[PDB]
Order: sequence, then structure tokens, then C-alpha cells
Amino acid sequence: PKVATNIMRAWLFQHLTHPYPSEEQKKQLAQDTGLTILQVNNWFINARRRIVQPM
Ligand SMILES: [Cl-]
Repeated sequence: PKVATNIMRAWLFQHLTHPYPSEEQKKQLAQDTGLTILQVNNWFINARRRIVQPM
């Protein structure tokens, strides 16, 4: 699971100005992580919320 998380973190940091994977990108991320598309989407929702959450 560390590799799965690191796959998504790496994508996220490379796309900080638009941290919203397209449908095709979600599909590739699912393949790379071994997570479902649903899990990939939920991870990104939670990541974007974490970035903006108050100190
Ligand atoms: Cl990282």
C-alpha cells in the first residue's frame, strides 16, 4: 500500500495547479496502484480537502 499511496502523491505533486485527474488518468492511476477508480477518486477528494484545511 505504500507504493499505491506514493503513486498518487507523486501524481498530485506534479499536477498542483490542476490536481484533478481526468477519467483516463484515474484509470491509469487505478492500474498503477491496484486500487479501484472509486478509491483513486476518493483519495484525491481527501487530498484536496487536506491541502486546504485550516491550520
Ligand atoms: Cl511523496
